[PDB]
Amino acid sequence: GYLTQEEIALLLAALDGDNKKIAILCLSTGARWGEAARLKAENIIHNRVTFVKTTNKPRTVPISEAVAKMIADNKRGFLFPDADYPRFRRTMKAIKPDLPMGQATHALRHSFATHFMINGGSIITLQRILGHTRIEQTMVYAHFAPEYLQDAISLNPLRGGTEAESV
Amino acid sequence: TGYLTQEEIALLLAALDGDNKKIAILCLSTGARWGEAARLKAENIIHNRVTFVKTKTNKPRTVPISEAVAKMIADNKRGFLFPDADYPRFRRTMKAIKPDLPMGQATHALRHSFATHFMINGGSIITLQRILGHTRIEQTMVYAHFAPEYLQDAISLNPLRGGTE
Repeated sequence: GYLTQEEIALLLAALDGDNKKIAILCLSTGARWGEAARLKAENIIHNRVTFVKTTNKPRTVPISEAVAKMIADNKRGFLFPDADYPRFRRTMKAIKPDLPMGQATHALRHSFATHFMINGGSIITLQRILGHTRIEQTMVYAHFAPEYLQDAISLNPLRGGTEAESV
Repeated sequence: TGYLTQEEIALLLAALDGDNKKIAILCLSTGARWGEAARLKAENIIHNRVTFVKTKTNKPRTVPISEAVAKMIADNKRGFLFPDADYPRFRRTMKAIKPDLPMGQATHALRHSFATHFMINGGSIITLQRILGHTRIEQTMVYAHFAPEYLQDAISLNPLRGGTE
């Protein structure tokens, strides 16, 4: 379950305030709703978001200057004091009627991860980004990665030929 | 895991000859283990695609090869592709070239080489798993640390493409 590009457009158009800012951050980083919602300005360092320890290990995810500007400038302490999750959830559910109960906190994370793989991302990198302790956790997104078996030709150490010359 | 560098591959192919050299090229092209490459028959090579059948611990899979590789290995239109393979000589030659090769691993050194260079060259570890016939990605992850490091992929590849849309 994830939001298509069309659904993302509809969602960001129907959200407002800190809710829309949190959505943008989750779609940009794979954050769960909760860890996005409790972000503080001191957790943004040189356009890199730290999700501090909870129960999860700390991890860091880069964001663009544009996103950092939107969510953090001229703000101190908690970035999103006017977060409104039930309102977010109702809007989400209007956009995605087949969303299972309670998964509104993770849909945007699933959207991040799914599009990351569709777009050509590495499952290894996604694991680190999501904070998964095991690759098996991340493999739920693996079927979204295109498999081009002719990579065996172009990427092999002979570049698809029969010859290798020395220095 | 011990793999051959590009230089070592060049030394190896120059030192090998005949069917051994052909098998080495095929392993370097497909990730094949020595054994499954050496027992290939004409029927396993159809229109530039090599089929490696199911074994005790690896999946069946079909791996594409270039016309040039196909032309090199498809002389025999019937029976074994490489009837004059000589694993002991191949193994000796490999060990002289790569003296720190762990015992027993001459059968897999070219597979490790394929896989390692595949990842260095930007290959998807998920496609590699399929090519090698690994049942679990955990087996393929031994090559993961060779993947190129892109510290900003979360920006470039998220559905907003780094924007606020």
